[PDB]
Amino acid sequence: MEMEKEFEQIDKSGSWAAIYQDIRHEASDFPSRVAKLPKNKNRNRYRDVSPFDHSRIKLHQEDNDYINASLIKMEEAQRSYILTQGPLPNTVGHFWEMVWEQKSRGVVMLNRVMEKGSLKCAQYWPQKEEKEMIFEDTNLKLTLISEDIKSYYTVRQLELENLTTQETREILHFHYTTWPDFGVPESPASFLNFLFCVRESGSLSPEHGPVVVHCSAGIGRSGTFCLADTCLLLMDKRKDPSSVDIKKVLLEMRKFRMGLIQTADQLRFSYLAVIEGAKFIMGDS
Ligand SMILES: *SCC(=O)Nc1cc(-c2ccc(F)cc2F)ccc1O
Repeated sequence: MEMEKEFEQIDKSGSWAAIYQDIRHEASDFPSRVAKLPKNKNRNRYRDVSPFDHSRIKLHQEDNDYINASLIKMEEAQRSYILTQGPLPNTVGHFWEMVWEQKSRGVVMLNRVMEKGSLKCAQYWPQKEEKEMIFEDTNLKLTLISEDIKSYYTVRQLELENLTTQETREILHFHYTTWPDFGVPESPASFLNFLFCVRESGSLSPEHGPVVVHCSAGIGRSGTFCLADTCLLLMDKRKDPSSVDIKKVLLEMRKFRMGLIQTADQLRFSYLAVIEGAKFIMGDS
C-alpha cells in the first residue's frame, strides 16, 4: 500500500516533524473576519482558532449568527462534516441550535470535559434521564434517552425538542472517552472501532445533515477523525486505492477550517489509522 511504505519511509527517517511543517506552510489561509469581531470574542474558546468566513456555519437567528464552527465539504468522498470547538458555557444553546438547524443526526465528541485539570468544554448534554436541559436563549430542550458505556467510548441517545414547534429529533452522541491527556493512542484500534460505530449508526450518511465533530479546539483530534474517515471512504471509492494521498486530503480539508491536525504526532497517528482501517475495509469478513 502506497502510504504504508511512505509511512515506514517517514518513520525510519524521523521525518514526521518535517512533513507536518510542510503541511502547515502549504495550508490555505482565508479570512476569519466574523470570528474576530469584538462582539464575538466570548464565542471563541481560543483566540488563534477561528472558522474561515467562507465555510463558517451561520446560526439562523441572524441576530448574532456567529458560531465557531466550519463546514468541511469533501466532494469526491461525498462526505460533509461540521467541525466546531467544544461548546462554551455561554454557547451551549448555540451549539444545539446549530445541530437542529443543520439537521445533524450525530455529534462526535473526542475529548473529556476536563483534561489536564482544566475544562475543555461545557457539560453540554444531560447526565441523567430525569434531569433534562432547557436552553432558554434558543428555545430547545435536550433529554438523555439512553446511554451505552463501553470500554473506550460511550454512545448516547438524546432527544432534542424544538420548543417553539414541538418537533423532536433523536441525536446520537458518540463520545470517545479514552484519548490520552498527552500524545495520541498507542494503537489506532479503539479509534477505528469508534469511527466504525459512528458510520454504522447512519449518522454520516447523506440523508442527514453533516455530523457535528468536536474536541476542545475542534481541529486536532477532530481533524484526525474526519481525515481518517474521508481517506478510508476514498480508498473504497477509487479504482486504485493507493492513489489516495492523506497529505492532499488534509490540505483539502484545511481549505475549510484552519489547523486540522495539531501535532506531527497526530499526523503520524492519522496515517496509522488509515493504513490499519484500510485492512479492515479493503477486504476481510
Ligand atoms: S456502535 C454503532 C451504533 O449505532 N451504536 C448505537 C446505536 C444506537 C441507535 C439508536 C437509535 C437508532 F435509531 C439507531 C441506532 F443505531 C443506540 C446505541 C448505540 O450504542
